[PDB]
Amino acid sequence: ASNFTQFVLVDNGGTGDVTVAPSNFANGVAEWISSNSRSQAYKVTCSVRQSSAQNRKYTIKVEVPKVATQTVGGVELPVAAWRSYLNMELTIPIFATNSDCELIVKAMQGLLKDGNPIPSAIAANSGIY
Amino acid sequence: ASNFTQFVLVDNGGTGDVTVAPSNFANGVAEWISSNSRSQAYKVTCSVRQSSAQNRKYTIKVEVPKVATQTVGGVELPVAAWRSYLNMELTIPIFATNSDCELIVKAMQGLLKDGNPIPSAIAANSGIY
Amino acid sequence: ASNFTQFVLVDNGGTGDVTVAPSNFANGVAEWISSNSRSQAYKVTCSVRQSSAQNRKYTIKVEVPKVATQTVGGVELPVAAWRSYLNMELTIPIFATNSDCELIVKAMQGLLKDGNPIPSAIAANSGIY
Amino acid sequence: ASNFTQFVLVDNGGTGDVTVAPSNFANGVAEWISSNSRSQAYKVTCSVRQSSAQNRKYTIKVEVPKVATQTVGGVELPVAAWRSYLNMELTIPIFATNSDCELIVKAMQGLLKDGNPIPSAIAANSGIY
Amino acid sequence: ASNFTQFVLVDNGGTGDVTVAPSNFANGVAEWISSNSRSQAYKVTCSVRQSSAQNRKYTIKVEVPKVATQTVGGVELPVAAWRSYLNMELTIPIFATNSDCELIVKAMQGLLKDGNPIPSAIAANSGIY
Amino acid sequence: ASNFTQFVLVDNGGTGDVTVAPSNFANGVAEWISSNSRSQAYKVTCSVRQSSAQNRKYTIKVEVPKVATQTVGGVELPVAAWRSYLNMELTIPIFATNSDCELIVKAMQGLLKDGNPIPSAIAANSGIY
Repeated sequence: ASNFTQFVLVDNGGTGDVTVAPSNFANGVAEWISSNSRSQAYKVTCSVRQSSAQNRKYTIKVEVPKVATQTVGGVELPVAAWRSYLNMELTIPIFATNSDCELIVKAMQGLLKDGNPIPSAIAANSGIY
Repeated sequence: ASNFTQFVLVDNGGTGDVTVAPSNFANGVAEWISSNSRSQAYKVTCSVRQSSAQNRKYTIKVEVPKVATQTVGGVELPVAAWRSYLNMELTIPIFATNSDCELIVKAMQGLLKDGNPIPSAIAANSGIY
Repeated sequence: ASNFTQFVLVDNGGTGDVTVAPSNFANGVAEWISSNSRSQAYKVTCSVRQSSAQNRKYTIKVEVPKVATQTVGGVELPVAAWRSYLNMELTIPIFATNSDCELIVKAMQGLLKDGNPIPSAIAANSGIY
Repeated sequence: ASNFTQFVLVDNGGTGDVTVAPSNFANGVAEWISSNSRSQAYKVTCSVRQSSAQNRKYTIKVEVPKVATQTVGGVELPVAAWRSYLNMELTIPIFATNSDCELIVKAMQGLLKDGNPIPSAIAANSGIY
Repeated sequence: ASNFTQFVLVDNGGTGDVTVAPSNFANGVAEWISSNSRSQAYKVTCSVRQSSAQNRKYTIKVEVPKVATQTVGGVELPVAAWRSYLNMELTIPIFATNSDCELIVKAMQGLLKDGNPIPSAIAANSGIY
Repeated sequence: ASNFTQFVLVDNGGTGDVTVAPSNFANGVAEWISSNSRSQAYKVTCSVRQSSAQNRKYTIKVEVPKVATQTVGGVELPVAAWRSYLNMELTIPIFATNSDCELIVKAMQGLLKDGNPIPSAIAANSGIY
């Protein structure tokens, strides 16, 4: 066990799956990037710090690039036309059991399950109503 | 559409599921709450605004009760020993089409799929190693 | 479910019932007015805010108009000769269960039930003695 | 008349009713209390004065105990975690006849009838949505 | 009950219809936006406020994009080549009953009815002649 | 050929219809006024001008009178008790073809179509909720 492993970030059903792999842990920040140039890569980072005396805080970030090829100076360079940024902070009391922590993980994945309100809004460029 | 409905936040497989239902919409912030006192409820909120000239941000917040040794309906203090707080900000460029937003949603749910490192670190009360 | 619905404010037994309907929610204040001109309408507003860290506070207001027709500049305008103002604030601890909250609602309606002391005093232009 | 009598504040239909009885009249403020310690009692007070040259105000206050997980007769601290406070001010113009005051009472009890939005938001621990 | 919902802004047949869906209601400004890239989206907003003691004033705004692709340096972005901007202010005295408001609405839709002088001048890049 | 003609501003059935007929076209402002006393008349004006190098801007204005009789000193005059004032500005870039103008017109009439949120909020003295 070492949980610092590769995983598939975007499952496009076997074909065109975006999978991300361990790439750095300098300064206590675990980083995973996809197999692209650093200019076009998906990136995921994660770090935990004991924020208060009684809390721990996980900070997770995801960058999703829209790839493009730009001509700069008559030369074509692999580029990301824009990136989208997910940025999440989770603060957990030190008194939380592993069963308590599993509840948090289940709530977070239920939140984004296909068909529930929030994933639907995002995917439609809509708000909730 | 009409996104604002009840949904299952924690799926404990049929029995013991936690459903969260619409409870407030003041200021266009959709709130969903579970059937509990506000001090012990699972609570979810979501809102969207154009954050900059080039971006929109979804702000999503979740609060999850510490359940081990909970006294249902009891007055449990300090509040911070008994609650976890999730805070997600998703910044999406105004150029993103719906297909782009679909992919962002898939990246978000891939991050948290069971077995992948971030959910299993959280659930095991751990960092990355 | 959306609890923002129309309701009858004054039940004059089917005939001359004053009924009030959703009319605004700007700034998180739910407003209902009766079907009159805005100068002669009954108005009801309601808003909830988390006042303290451990409290929530509901602020409910009702305006009851005494309608009249006034001649201003030789022209007759629909007007309210005076309005009566009910103004109530309810502060509930976050530790209150839904069964605890039902008790509050039952106490508030018992307070104003026909024949109990306070409704009798108001209706008679009397104090309590 | 003689308004100042006992009445049923919470009608749980015969069995489990909460009756509140006259308990103080210092300064012409009628107080009614239930049969409990003053820290756990249902308490009601009511007074009336001419607030301005044109108006009278009834000030009515209710305190309701948090009952889930209550220890009867116990010392429960903090007081604020265990109590809800209602505060109503009714301003009625000096022109209002008794019929007018009857209607104001009906508006007040319509606001709180079961099924109408404000009582059902409160009881469900919710805002308007 | 809610009027903050999705609706058809352009019935352009029953297929190329443009629909606008609720997006944000911050600060008393209801905003609706069509789907896909916000950069090419139609936008409608509406807000009502008591402009004077006697008047309420609605401000309604609509933006109609000309859809296009910007290509700069080989990078293509979905953009609006330009937008037409409708902006309208409707002032209504508080003495208007609901029937007077219906008439104001019929005047507005008569003004723009198909075949009448103003809609057909606009539709033809033309003035009055 | 002429579009400066009489037209129906309110089809209020096929009988109480309000028709507005050309009155004056001085200084590039087309004005139409309904018949009988100018004091109780509906008024519509429209003017188009090149607001910028790239834009033409239509200004359309409508006034809806509440008909009434002023009686002062025993002398009665037909007056408008008050007027609602619609004022709209539509900016269209010179690149719009006639088809783009038709679409702008369909957006305008969709906005005010019967049953959609803005016309029905106005019609009911209401905001968005």
